[PDB]
Amino acid sequence: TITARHTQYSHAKTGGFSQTGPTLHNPYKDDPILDRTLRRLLPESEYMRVAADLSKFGDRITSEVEHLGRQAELEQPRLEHQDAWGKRVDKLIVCNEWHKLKQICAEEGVISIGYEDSVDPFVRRIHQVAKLFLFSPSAGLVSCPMAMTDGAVKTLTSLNLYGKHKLATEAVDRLRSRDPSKAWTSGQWMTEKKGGSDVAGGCDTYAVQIDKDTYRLHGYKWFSSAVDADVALTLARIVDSDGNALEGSRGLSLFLLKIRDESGNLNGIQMVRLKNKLGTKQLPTAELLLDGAIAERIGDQGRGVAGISNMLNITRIHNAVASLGYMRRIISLARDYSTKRVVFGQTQSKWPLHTTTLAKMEVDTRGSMLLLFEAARLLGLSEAGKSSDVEAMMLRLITPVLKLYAGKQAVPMVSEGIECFGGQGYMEDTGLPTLLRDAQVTPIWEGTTNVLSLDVLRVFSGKENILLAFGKRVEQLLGNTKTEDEKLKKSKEAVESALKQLQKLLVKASDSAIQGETRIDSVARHIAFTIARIYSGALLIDHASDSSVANQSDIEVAYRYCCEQPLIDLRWEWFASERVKADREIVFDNFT
Amino acid sequence: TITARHTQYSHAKTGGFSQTGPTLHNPYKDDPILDRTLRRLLPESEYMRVAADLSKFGDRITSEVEHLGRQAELEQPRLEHQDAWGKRVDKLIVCNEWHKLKQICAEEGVISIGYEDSVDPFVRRIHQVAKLFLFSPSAGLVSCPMAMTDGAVKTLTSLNLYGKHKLATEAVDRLRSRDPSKAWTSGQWMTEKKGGSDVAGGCDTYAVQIDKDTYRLHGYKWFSSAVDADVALTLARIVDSDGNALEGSRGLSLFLLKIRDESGNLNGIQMVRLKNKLGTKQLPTAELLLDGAIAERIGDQGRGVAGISNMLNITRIHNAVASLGYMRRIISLARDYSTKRVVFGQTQSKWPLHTTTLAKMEVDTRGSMLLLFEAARLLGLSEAGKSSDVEAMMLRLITPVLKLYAGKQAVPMVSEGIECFGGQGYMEDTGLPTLLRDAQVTPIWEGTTNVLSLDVLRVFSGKENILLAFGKRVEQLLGNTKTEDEKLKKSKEAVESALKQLQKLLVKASDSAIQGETRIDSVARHIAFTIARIYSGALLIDHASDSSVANQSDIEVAYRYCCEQPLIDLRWEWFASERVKADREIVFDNFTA
Amino acid sequence: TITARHTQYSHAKTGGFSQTGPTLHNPYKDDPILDRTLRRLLPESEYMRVAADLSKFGDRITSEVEHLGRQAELEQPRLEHQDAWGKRVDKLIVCNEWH
Ligand SMILES: CCCCCCCCCCC(=O)SCCNC(=O)CCNC(=O)[C@H](O)C(C)(C)COP(=O)(O)OP(=O)(O)OC[C@H]1O[C@@H](n2cnc3c(N)ncnc32)[C@H](O)[C@@H]1OP(=O)(O)O
Ligand SMILES: CCCCCCCCCCC(=O)SCCNC(=O)CCNC(=O)[C@H](O)C(C)(C)COP(=O)(O)OP(=O)(O)OC[C@H]1O[C@@H](n2cnc3c(N)ncnc32)[C@H](O)[C@@H]1OP(=O)(O)O
Ligand SMILES: Cc1cc2nc3c(=O)[nH]c(=O)nc-3n(C[C@H](O)[C@H](O)[C@H](O)COP(=O)(O)OP(=O)(O)OC[C@H]3O[C@@H](n4cnc5c(N)ncnc54)[C@H](O)[C@@H]3O)c2cc1C
Ligand SMILES: Cc1cc2nc3c(=O)[nH]c(=O)nc-3n(C[C@H](O)[C@H](O)[C@H](O)COP(=O)(O)OP(=O)(O)OC[C@H]3O[C@@H](n4cnc5c(N)ncnc54)[C@H](O)[C@@H]3O)c2cc1C
Repeated sequence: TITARHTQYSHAKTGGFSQTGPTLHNPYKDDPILDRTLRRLLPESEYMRVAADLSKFGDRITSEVEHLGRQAELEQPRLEHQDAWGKRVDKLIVCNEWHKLKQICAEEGVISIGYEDSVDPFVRRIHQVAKLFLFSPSAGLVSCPMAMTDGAVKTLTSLNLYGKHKLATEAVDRLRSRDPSKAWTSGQWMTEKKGGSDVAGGCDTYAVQIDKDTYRLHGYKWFSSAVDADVALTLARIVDSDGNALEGSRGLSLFLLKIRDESGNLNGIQMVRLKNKLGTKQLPTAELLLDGAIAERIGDQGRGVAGISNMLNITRIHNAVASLGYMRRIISLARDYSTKRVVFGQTQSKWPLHTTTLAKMEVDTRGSMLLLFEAARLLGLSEAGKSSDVEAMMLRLITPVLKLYAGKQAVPMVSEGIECFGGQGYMEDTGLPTLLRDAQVTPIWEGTTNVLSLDVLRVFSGKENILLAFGKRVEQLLGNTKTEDEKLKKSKEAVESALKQLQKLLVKASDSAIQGETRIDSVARHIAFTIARIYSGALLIDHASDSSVANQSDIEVAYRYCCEQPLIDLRWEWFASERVKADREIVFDNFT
Repeated sequence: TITARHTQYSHAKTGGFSQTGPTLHNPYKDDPILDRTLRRLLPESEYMRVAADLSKFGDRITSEVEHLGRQAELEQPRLEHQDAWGKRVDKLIVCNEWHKLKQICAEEGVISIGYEDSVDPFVRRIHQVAKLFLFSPSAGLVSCPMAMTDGAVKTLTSLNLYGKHKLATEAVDRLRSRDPSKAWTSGQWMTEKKGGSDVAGGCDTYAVQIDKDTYRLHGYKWFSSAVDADVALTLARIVDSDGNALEGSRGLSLFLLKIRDESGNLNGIQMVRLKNKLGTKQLPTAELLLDGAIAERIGDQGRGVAGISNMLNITRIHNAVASLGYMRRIISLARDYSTKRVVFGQTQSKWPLHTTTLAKMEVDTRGSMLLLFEAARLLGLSEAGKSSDVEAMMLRLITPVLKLYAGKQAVPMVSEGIECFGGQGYMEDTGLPTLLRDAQVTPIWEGTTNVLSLDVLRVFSGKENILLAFGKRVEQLLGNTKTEDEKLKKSKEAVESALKQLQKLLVKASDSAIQGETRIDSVARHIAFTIARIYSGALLIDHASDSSVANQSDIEVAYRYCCEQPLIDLRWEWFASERVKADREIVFDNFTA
Repeated sequence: TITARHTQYSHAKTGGFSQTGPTLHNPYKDDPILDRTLRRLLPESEYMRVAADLSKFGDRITSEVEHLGRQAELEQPRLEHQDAWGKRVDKLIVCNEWH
């Protein structure tokens, strides 16, 4: 008999402390302003229906969707070119959770709700955009195929193809389907190696006619996301009976195709590789080599850029939803964590420096959230056939302004947000860095900040009616100000003074006399930013001025937004042609 | 015989175009302001020696170091707890290129230059800081152990241990060695699960006396970077003969230890795991369980935090170097790409909106760069015993202001830079996203933005009149303004105005304290940023005013920095305690409690 | 207008041959001696019940189980000692197909 050795088997001791991490609360109920915004925008009976759907979905997010989106990051997509026996197969391997998320989008009507024929288009885009906002930061980038799917439905519908074109009619029905066994998603293959931003210049895919409006496509698609989708829209140059094609925009035609044939093989397509991306790693983005891909021409020949133009309001809107969802999500988690993390003897929530940093993030977020809902409201009105001329013009203006502004807010805000967790915010296993890496896609794809800033200029150039309409919309918003509150009065005076200074600069910039020494393109971003802030400020004031829903937070936020940061940051001397040569000397000093 | 089948074997055709990526040029030669700045700060003689070293190193960066740093990201460190036969070994597997980078740091005197006895201290810190600035964005995060190594040397020499204390003396000699076969690196183990910002409340490591000043450590280190290092400094609570210890800052003492013993075995340490990090993936960062780690107490008992202060400050300057390194790198790469990428029929570089966006990044980067070199200057003067009272105060003030400000500039600026490449900027296999992921460490470690803003306030709280001193420094810089250039006159009046307004605000805040309705802590970041911008502007003006080296871009940059952004953004009402209540109501609206 | 470039986009040609791999047949039906052996060992009555079960299972093997077993090799188990917040959890991660 021996001494027993049970004392020689002992788990490590590590002090017994471990920090509780942030909790994700139902994102409908927890959101500072979503429910109040919906209450103002929708009729009470619709509001009750919408809020009940959204609240229930918010519990699905916490109980199910968040975990699924996390798995889709943990088990990233792979591609196998060949099987084991020497046959080219292009096998895409995607986790089960990616598929489950797609199914959930169908069941929840993330597309459907936007087009439901029995609901007022006004109401349905507001409901839809709200639902998309709850989904996005938990979606594992299923948000991307939802965006392109909504885009596709919009494009095919606007081209008057429904009940006229067989493939387009099946696509619309299936893209809109709530049955997860039948529903489809769409991709959008526009970006090529020579350009993305510039498709008229960069697109080098050719379409050879097979029969009537059926063509075979030959080209190289440089970024093609959601290659597990069912159909795609793309652009190509039709080749004439002489073997020739046209350069530029008027050479481009729009096509619809199925990605895989009846037996699940790729339709004239090879996946050259999957991209290795900073973020959106959940999402399969491939390079595609098209060699004989069978596709149907849709819309008029030479008018493919106009054809895809139908989609820009709604794609721009989904991308802003995503920027805002990451901004809201980091704030939501950071404020929760602030109540559980003790530093210097009390929780972070109690240190005024901490709440000062978060309060400013909340102010800026709220602004752009209202801008988002203004865009949703305008889109719905346009789809109901109920827009005033001012509302139709604000739909064209707001979509690029919203996208670029929220896109440019997103990374610095998320970056600030992760720092609220200290070193933990930098740890991938927390899930927090995903928010930053994924938010960084938002100012880049579907147009960069600067490309969209130029689009804004184009919306209005030179024709002063867009700016006069913007002026009328702001005036409508400020007309409801509760000027008996000194903060809201000051806020309104600040918005008016910014809009007047904007209008004076743009009139002065358009003076025929000074075309030679003026470069409005140079200050495009400044111009777009100033629109965004004036518009968002006027919306915050209106919101705060509605006694039936506003609280004291709403007034203070309107005040801070309007009065504690510049609404306009734009000086006449920045328009000068000479300023450019000085910018170039700054940038290229000692360049080799 | 058959028809031959050569036509049936054929590579894919893919259109024939592909885009040329950006080129990294010699970063000393290609830098907009580094060489001009060294010409001004250094004596003419030292200038030549220093610039030849840096220029040569720049070719080493492009020819060798960059590729090495890239490799260290592609083959990240791994940890194996056990061998195959049931023995716990804690084997850290790091790529050959990580090791090669450390060797190059020794050979190149990235540490040594800062301490070389034959060279004037003011010169050598300028030289050292410039060299670190060239190294940092290609370093594969070898910059991190270089920071900690420099901080360790400073700490150990400041405590007057060199020539007295056995381990500290060996450590100093090895940490400074240019011999890659002998050189050492250090770590710094402060952060624990309960707190990193707050080590007084967070630290739960205990030190049990073995003999005289040698102790056994027992604790859990929650973040320990560069666990391939040879030594580390750490804090622990000394246990008295009754088995008790003191809570709070006053219970902490400083310790120096060897990470591995003479057999290469861990010294009472187990590596629990490696962190899985957003960036700095090149760097091995572990959690450490200390159970009987042998360590030597240094400095006075109870004054560990004060003892470790030189490490915090040196590492905070290195961290600013890294922030600025990422900012300059992205701008260098983006500007080169602009000459090669055609969009809408011409190169990005020809489009005014593209140059407006980059020009602003350049203006902001130059200001922080001059602040960095003013910190290097002030550090050198302090180490030479040549600091005026004002220069000593400005060293203590500038260190956290610089770190936190460049820190907070870095992610938005590198984000803007990656967008210049469009979708390609988001592709990991370009190397560009690394710059963003890595730059994101810089506002977090060695003190968050806010925590350092609070250190700025600790600076004002001792003390002597830090604000007066700051006003004196700014006026030195502004005297010799070339008021004869209209843009520089305007720039000067902008800085004076911002300084006068800050002084005024801070005077009101001291006056109102005892009422109990003022919370200067609430606005600590706004105060810190105003200091950064005032100081940076005045430096830019002084730089542009020097007609011996300044070019036209230097004047235009000073003007834009000073007159086209607010230098001060701070209002009296932000100090009020009633505003905190409003902040909470904004932040916690609908919070699920 | 330009010469079209469709001929410049073209999949690789690799000769046109590839070898067919082996086929897994119903392992009850395809086995050389299993069914003959069960016929001898089991009473005639039990034989029928047992062979129908096994034969049906054999089609389940070829249609379902084989692929599942293959997947369990392609996605091998993993162990995570700690969660992201310093708690020891010993989380075993096994593929859905194992379950
Ligand atoms: C975060 C997760 C979920 C949220 C989002 C998920 C998104 C998935 C990401 C997939 C992609 O990145 S797909 C690749 C997208 N590619 C782009 O976005 C390219 C960006 N470039 C531009 O926007 C350019 O400015 C172009 C393409 C519009 C320039 O084209 P053109 O060179 O043909 O320029 P034009 O000005 O000639 O435009 C041609 C026509 O198109 C019209 N058009 C152009 N833009 C618009 C618009 N926004 N609205 C209405 N119409 C528009 C324009 O009015 C004009 O019509 P007409 O004047 O002939 O009637
Ligand atoms: C990118 C490549 C570039 C390379 C950079 C690589 C970095 C490697 C990463 C490693 C880390 O993150 S290591 C852990 C970093 N941890 C921190 O930075 C700590 C953050 N927290 C603080 O700074 C806090 O303010 C405290 C820890 C220093 C709080 O300490 P206490 O609670 O003891 O606060 P006290 O104010 O009582 O400080 C105690 C004494 O220490 C003094 N002290 C505190 N801070 C300083 C300082 N910065 N300089 C001089 N003295 C200082 C203070 O004046 C005082 O002196 P006396 O009045 O007693 O004489
Ligand atoms: C993760 C990911 C997935 C994607 N998936 C898809 C997809 O499924 N389908 C698809 O079609 N595309 C996709 N894209 C591509 C995306 O739409 C392009 O990256 C984007 O349109 C930018 O184009 P580019 O990459 O060609 O950038 P470029 O145009 O080469 O470079 C952009 C830079 O050039 C500047 N620039 C461009 N034009 C001008 C101008 N006129 N004036 C001043 N500056 C200008 C921009 O401002 C920016 O600084 C994806 C991209 C990413 C990152
Ligand atoms: C890659 C990486 C490597 C690291 N390597 C090392 C290493 O080798 N050695 C080491 O010692 N440390 C290391 N760290 C840790 C680092 O120093 C800490 O993460 C950092 O100091 C923040 O402390 P924390 O993580 O405890 O965050 P916390 O202090 O828990 O939280 C930070 C947040 O709390 C706020 N906060 C804290 N105090 C206050 C206050 N008084 N008032 C208002 N707000 C406050 C901050 O502003 C920020 O918003 C590393 C970190 C990382 C990310």
